[PDB]
Amino acid sequence: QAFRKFTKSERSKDLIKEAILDNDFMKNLELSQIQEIVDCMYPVEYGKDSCIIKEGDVGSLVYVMEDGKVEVTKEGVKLCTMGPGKVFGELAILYNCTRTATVKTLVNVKLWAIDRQCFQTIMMRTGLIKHTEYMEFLKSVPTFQSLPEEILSKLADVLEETHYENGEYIIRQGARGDTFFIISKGKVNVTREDSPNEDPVFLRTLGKGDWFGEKALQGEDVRTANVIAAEAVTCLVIDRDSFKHLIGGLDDVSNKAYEDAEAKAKYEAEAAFFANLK
Amino acid sequence: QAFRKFTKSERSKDLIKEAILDNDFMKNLELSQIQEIVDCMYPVEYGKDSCIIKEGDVGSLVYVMEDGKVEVTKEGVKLCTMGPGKVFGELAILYNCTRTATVKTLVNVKLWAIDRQCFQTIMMRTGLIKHTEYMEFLKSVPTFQSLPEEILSKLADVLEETHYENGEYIIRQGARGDTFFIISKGKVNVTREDSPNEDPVFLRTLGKGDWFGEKALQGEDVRTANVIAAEAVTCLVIDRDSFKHLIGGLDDVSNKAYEDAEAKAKYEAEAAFFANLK
Ligand SMILES: Nc1ncnc2c1ncn2[C@@H]1O[C@@H]2COP(=O)(O)O[C@H]2[C@H]1O
Ligand SMILES: Nc1ncnc2c1ncn2[C@@H]1O[C@@H]2COP(=O)(O)O[C@H]2[C@H]1O
Repeated sequence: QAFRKFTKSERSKDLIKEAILDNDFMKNLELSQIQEIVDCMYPVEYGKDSCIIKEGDVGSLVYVMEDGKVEVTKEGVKLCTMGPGKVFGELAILYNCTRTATVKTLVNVKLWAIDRQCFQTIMMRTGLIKHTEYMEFLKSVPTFQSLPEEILSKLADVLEETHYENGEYIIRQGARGDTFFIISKGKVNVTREDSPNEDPVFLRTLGKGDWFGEKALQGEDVRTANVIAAEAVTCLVIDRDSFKHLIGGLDDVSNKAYEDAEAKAKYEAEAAFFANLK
Repeated sequence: QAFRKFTKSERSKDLIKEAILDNDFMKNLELSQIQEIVDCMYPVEYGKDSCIIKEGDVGSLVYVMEDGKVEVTKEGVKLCTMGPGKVFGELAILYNCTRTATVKTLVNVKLWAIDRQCFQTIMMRTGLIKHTEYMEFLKSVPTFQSLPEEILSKLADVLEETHYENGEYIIRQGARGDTFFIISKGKVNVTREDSPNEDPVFLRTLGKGDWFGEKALQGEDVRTANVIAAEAVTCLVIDRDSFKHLIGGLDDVSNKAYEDAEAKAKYEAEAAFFANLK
């Protein structure tokens, strides 16, 4: 399914969009999401001296002022007035829907609104978009393309995107590591120092699609070589424990697979029975 | 189940017994079973020359007379009388057919009754009772005591109790067996015909708790030795195909099958990951 779009003027569309990009909470949303919210919102008007949001209320609507002026007050304390181009009523959505302040109108106003559902949903599409971009990325790299679909997709739901600047060491020869890295952007150099005062030896170079620190996923072990960024570098990463988890979460028994075990079992039970006798 | 006890006169309580002991379908019940029957029976004094059961009726009650006389007529043809004893009306309940005869009284009677359900239950209690006995018996033999509870209980639902007499061949060498025997009473001698026209060689004696003929459960076609009862013998018996059917449906076998399956899945998945790197 999908949501009911309310076709509006480009003027209003642009306005709604600026107000969002100007809101502490929503300025982070992905374009696709912002355009969605922009299309979901419908017009709402309130007369002068009308209470729109009352603190304590359990609310669902998020608004965008288009015209008029409102006044925000909390526990009786006037906080500010707001005019066109401002978002309000978005905060309750991340406090279990309990309004944190009162919003009364000073003149007749014209708002653009969206309900809790269209809102909470749209917001939710954040993890989905990530998974997509990640999946898209993983499937562009030969090695990870070959991986079965269950892990590849479950890997994409927990991976974190950490960053590095030219010159920073990502991992060092001799450290107690537990993080696996997949280069999504940049390039790095791997070096290892022979043993004593032997200047660091250059081993290989990795870049987009390459990876390193695999061993950390297979129990406690010290790194065999250093890995330093050789320019701006981005890495999708996952720590050992989280991995062990992902793996121990591959709840995917195949139809025929359960059948074969369904068989293996019977055989054993019978043989086990006769065993117990003589 | 827990039913109601219509406490009658000690005279009457000891009156029904005889009537029950006189029935082909009830002269086998356990002391307890009878006790109950006598207990849930309730007084149903009827009028003189009154009717009770009509051929074609759908049964629901079973009775035993106490102080009356009736005519178990039928096609109008007085097919006999019946005094304060003989149990009647049971036949319809057991075959669930339709009243066969058409009883009618001959004077102010004083018969007793019990509904289709209290009777139905008490009767079938023979099954649960034997299960228990069988269950108890197996648990008192170490080699079967160690078996899981599901197997012992399924086993008690199918095992049959059979008897032989001093000197009888239970198993004859070279025959085709389909049964496995567990000795619950007596002793047996196991001999083996070594070569033709030769004195069968003694192998061993088995007693309460021991067992013989397991091979048959594995499909062995021909028995390799004679098994002669050395005195009165009672055995619990089960046939190959019933055994194999039993085993194959154990819930403790499917649960251990799925787990073994989900564990291979998690393993296979991990190795697939590290096999993909290099
Ligand atoms: N200073 C402020 N304190 C609290 N809420 C404010 C303030 N300025 C604007 N608001 C808005 O007022 C809204 C009242 O309801 P919400 O808690 O849903 O969301 C709140 C914000 O969007
Ligand atoms: N000779 C008889 N033939 C048939 N039923 C009889 C006879 N004598 C007694 N009865 C009882 O009368 C009952 C009539 O109905 P039912 O078939 O339920 O069960 C029958 C027996 O319990």
